[PDB]
Formats: sequence, structure tokens, C-alpha cells
Amino acid sequence: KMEAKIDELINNDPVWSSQNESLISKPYNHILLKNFRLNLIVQINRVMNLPKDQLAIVSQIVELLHNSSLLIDDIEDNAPLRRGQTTSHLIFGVPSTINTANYMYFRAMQLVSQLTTKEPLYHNLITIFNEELINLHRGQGLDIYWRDFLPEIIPTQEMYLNMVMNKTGGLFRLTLRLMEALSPSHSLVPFINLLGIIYQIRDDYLNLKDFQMGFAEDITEGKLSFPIVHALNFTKTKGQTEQHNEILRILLLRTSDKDIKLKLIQILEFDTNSLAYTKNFINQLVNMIKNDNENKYLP
Amino acid sequence: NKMEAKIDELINNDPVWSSQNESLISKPYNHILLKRLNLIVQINRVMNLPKDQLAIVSQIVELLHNSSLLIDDIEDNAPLRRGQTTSHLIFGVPSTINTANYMYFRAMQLVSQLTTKEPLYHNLITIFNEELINLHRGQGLDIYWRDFLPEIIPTQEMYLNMVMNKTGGLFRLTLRLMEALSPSGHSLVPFINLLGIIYQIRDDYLNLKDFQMFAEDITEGKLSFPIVHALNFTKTKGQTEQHNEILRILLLRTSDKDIKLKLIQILEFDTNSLAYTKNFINQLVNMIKNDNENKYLP
Ligand SMILES: CCCCCCCCCCOc1ccc[n+](CC(P(=O)(O)O)P(=O)(O)O)c1
Ligand SMILES: CCCCCCCCCCOc1ccc[n+](CC(P(=O)(O)O)P(=O)(O)O)c1
Ligand SMILES: C=C(C)CCOP(=O)(O)OP(=O)(O)O
Ligand SMILES: [Mg+2]
Ligand SMILES: [Mg+2]
Ligand SMILES: [Mg+2]
Ligand SMILES: [Mg+2]
Repeated sequence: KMEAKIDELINNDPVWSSQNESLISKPYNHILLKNFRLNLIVQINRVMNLPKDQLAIVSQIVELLHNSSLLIDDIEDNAPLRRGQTTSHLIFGVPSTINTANYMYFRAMQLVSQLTTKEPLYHNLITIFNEELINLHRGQGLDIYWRDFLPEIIPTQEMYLNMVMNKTGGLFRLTLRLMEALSPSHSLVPFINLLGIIYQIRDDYLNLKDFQMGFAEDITEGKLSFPIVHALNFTKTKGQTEQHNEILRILLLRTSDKDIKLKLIQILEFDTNSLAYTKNFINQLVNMIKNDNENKYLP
Repeated sequence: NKMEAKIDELINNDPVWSSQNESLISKPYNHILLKRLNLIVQINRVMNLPKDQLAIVSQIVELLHNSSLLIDDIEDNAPLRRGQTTSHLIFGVPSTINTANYMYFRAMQLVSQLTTKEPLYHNLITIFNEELINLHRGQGLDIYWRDFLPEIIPTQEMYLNMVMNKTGGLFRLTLRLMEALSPSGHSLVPFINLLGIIYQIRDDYLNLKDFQMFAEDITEGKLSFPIVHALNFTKTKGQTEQHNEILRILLLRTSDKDIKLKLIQILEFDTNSLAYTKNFINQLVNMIKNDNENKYLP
């Protein structure tokens, strides 16, 4: 009867129930308790005009990738909070959270084959998906390397921006490239690239500016953020050796101490003027769009 | 206007990625490489893929397998892998997670180097997508049972389905790709499933028996084949104290050798879970070694 049971098992597809599906989803469902990623999709479809069926799936794909990457990013950044709530790995544990997020990457991958049945086009959608997830990992990998090997390598603004094109551009380009390929209707990748860059620097700027006015978690993480990259390279360039070292020392403290975090912010405001330099950099990037009268980037 | 020219050129180019950056983030992966091909070769005696293709099927499987191990070691808190320190303890959990995941997608990339045939590619990618979804499901269950014990005490049946997913995942992936690429009998899938099952129960068994004679599965808290049998056997025979002591030890996440040895001797003399397992393994191997009407074997 034992041999019968095995015979049966090995001849069937692996058993997986609905209840099992729920167990594995808990870490992902928790972050869902968190519509502007979709506002941009909706808006771009005015150009692309994908039928609502196809569009919804693109939206589901983007949602799984976005959410999953955030679940793993918080494990990678040791973040206690996300969207004001406790992060999933602190509730379900790092193990289940890593596994559930990765599981969702593959669920997203599965949705990609339900956008089309056209074999040339299907290949294309997969290549896009594959190429941008590879790019998201390269950027994430470099962002983490610099942070965990600090002070071995201090990136420059250029190195930083190439990291951003990969890390933050990945999902923006993946979304748009999928829509342009599905479109039955100039490419907007340059503009989505510009948008993702503005997006990452704003995220890095706001993380510091909300605290000065915000937990300033980036400091606790030791992150080579945009204002930090500028402050470090500014002090190196002006010989401000002790400030250079003081910034490194605070980054390396992986501190949650309110006071010390404040000391580093005051270094960036009074000494290097990095926060004002970032606010300005952003504005410039936006102006590029606000003053695109020929519509070279804009549709 | 020079910065704008710089920004303009940036956004109009593919993202920049140097071979240097490629090495810096390959560290956790390069490390586990310092420590399969045979099963792929024997199986090919039947599928006859040309050597150019077989080598790619092989790089794919290596990438997926080593990546699975990197992640597995983080999820299981393993200090050792193949006699050496685990990558996460050297480079940190963050880099190891990201690199391991990076390699899953590199492996996916390679799939398109297997054929130009659009219909076939679509099937290769589906097989790849299905078995990785399966691996994750299995791993999900193994990890949930362990980390929330005793919310769920799995039965032998549940363990086996978890294994069909978890371990059968890569075995089936390897085999389904080959069957799909073959230029030349019945599917060898059931055989490959039985092999994944023997491989896992054997792994669980050897982890304890080699210590009895570091029993890291005890430290980890894994609902291993021997442990599932003991937990169910104890409840069934009404050995309340033993059932609870097994759980208590598992929940300690202990590295105390005497404590691990106590658990092992409990499965040895009190529940006869070790003998049950050894014999279950023998029976399974017997299913193949006595397959005279080649219902499993080719
Ligand atoms: C048009 C599609 C929009 C999709 C939703 C927005 C996608 C933003 C993608 C950002 O990608 C990453 C990559 C790596 C890490 N993160 C998380 C950041 P945070 O914790 O500050 O929110 P990070 O830790 O990189 O600062 C995000
Ligand atoms: C033709 C196939 C070539 C590859 C064969 C791979 C065989 C082993 C597959 C095991 O798959 C998994 C899945 C999940 C976790 N593990 C790691 C095991 P261990 O740490 O004991 O080595 P597990 O943690 O599941 O006991 C392994
Ligand atoms: C993780 C980064 C860098 C931004 C992702 O999008 P947003 O952070 O702005 O939106 P939600 O996290 O609230 O989904
Ligand atoms: Mg983060
Ligand atoms: Mg991050
Ligand atoms: Mg393990
Ligand atoms: Mg495991």
C-alpha cells in the first residue's frame, strides 16, 4: 500500500492546495495593506492604448515586482518600517519573506505569458522582463556593495547615477517597454529613465529633509545616498579631511541615535550644502521636462 | 547646459555596467562555486541533445542550483556548506540574497541560447517558470512549518508533497528541458520524482545518522522525514511527554551536541524513526532496483 501511494504521487503533478497558497502569501499580503504606480500606467496608455484586459495584467505584473522588491529591499536594508507599518520580515521572519517575494517574482513572470499568444511578441515581452530584472539587480547589488564595503569605494555622482539607471530605472523601463511592445497604436524610455532618476534622488532627498523638519533611516542604513555622495566628494575636494572622516564615521555607526543622525544632517547643511545642492539638482532635472517645448522627451 | 547634455546622454543610453561591477557583485556566487554533471550525462544517453545544447542545459541547472543553496543557507541560518563558511556570513545576507536572485535571472537569460524555434522557446521558458514556482512553493512550506512550529505538525503525506515541490522542482526542471530538447520512450518524470524523494529523505536521514555514529537539521528546527514520523508516531501512541520534548528541542535552535544527541536517541529507541526512515528509503530504492517491466526506468 506504501508502494501504491508513492506510485500515485510520482505520477501526478506536485500537490499544492489553496490553503498552501495562503500560507506562502502572508508576507506579501501584509505589504499590500499599503495606486500611483497605476496612475502613471493609466496615463501612459493614452498613448499606447492597450485594451483594458491587457493593461490590467501589465498592472498586476508591475504590482508584484514592485511589492516583492520592497519586501526584499527591507530585509537588505534592515528596515523596521515600511509605509508607516512594521516590515514583513519582522513579522513572518526573514526566511519566509525572502521565499515569498522570490515566489512572486516568478508569479509575475507567469503573468507575462498571458499578455499575448503571438510567438514573436511573447519572446519580446520575456526578453524585456528578463533584461530589466537583471538591471534592477545590478543596481541593487552595487548600491548594497558600496554600502557594505564602505569605506572601500566612495562613488562619484556619475557612478551613483549609473547605479540609479539600473536599480530604479529597471522597473520604470520594464513597465514602459512592455506597454510600447503591446501597443497596437518617439519612445518614452529616455523620459521614464529621467523620471526614475528624479524619483530616486527625491526619495534620498526626502529621507533627510523629513527628519530635519522622517526617521532619516538612510543614515542608520549607511546608504551612499545622493546628498551623502555629494557631501563626501565635496569634503574630499575641499580638503575638509575631518568632515570627510566624520561623515564616514557616522555612516559606519549604523546608528539609530536621533542626536548623531542630526549631527550628520547639520554637516550636510552648514558645511557641504548637500541638501540645498540636491534640491537644486532635482529642480534642474525637472526643468528639463518643464522646458521641453519641442517635446523631445515628452510625448 | 553641460550637465543637461550629460543627463540627456545618460537617459538615452542603456544603463552602464562594467565587467568590474560584474565581479564585485558576483562574490557570494563565486564563493560557493569553490566546492550533477553525471546525472545529466547518463540521462542524455536517452535524450541525445548535441553537446553544445547539453552544456547550456548544464550551466542553467548549475546557476539555479547554486543560487538555491545560497538562499537556502540564509533561510536555514546555516553556518557551513560543503565544509566551508556560507557566503552570507562572509559577504552578508544583503549581497548574498541579491546575488543569488541575480543568478536566477541569468539562468533564465540562458534559456534563449537553447533554440531559435519560437514554439519550443515558449515551452522551455514555461518549464523553467513552472519548476521554479514549484521549488518556491515547497521551500515556502518547509520554512513555514519550521518557523511557526507547532502551529502545524505535518503528516508523512504532507511532507512528501512538500518534497515533490521543493526537491522535485530542479530534478524535473532539468529533465523536462531535456525531454523537450530531444531530437530522438515514456516520460522519465515519475522516475525523476522518485529520485528527488529518495535524495531528500536520504539527506534528512544522513544529517542525523552521521552524527549519531553536526545534525545541523536539529539546530535549524526542520520538520525532517525522521522528525515528522516521530511527531506523528508520538501523538498516535499517546507519548505526550516525548511529543512535547521533540518540539521543545526543535524550538531551542540548539547547537549543544548532547541535546542534539538526546533527540537522535529518542528517534533511535523511543520512536524507531531512524529505522523507519532507513527502511522507507530502502523500499523506495527497491521500487527502482526491482522495476523489471521498466515502468519507472527507461
Ligand atoms: C511606472 C511604474 C512605477 C512602479 C512603482 C514605483 C517603482 C519604484 C522602483 C524603485 O526600485 C527600487 C529598487 C531598489 C530599492 N528600492 C527601495 C528604495 P526605498 O527603501 O528608499 O523605498 P531604496 O532602499 O533603494 O532607497 C526601490
Ligand atoms: C539533474 C539535477 C541536478 C541538480 C540536482 C539537485 C539535487 C538537490 C535539489 C535540492 O533542492 C533543494 C531545495 C531547497 C533546499 N535545498 C537545500 C537542502 P540542504 O541545506 O539539506 O542541502 P534542504 O535545506 O532542503 O535540506 C535543496
Ligand atoms: C522604493 C522606492 C525607491 C520608490 C518606490 O515607489 P514609492 O516608494 O514612491 O511608492 P510605494 O513605496 O508607497 O509603493
Ligand atoms: Mg530600502
Ligand atoms: Mg535599498
Ligand atoms: Mg538547508
Ligand atoms: Mg532548507
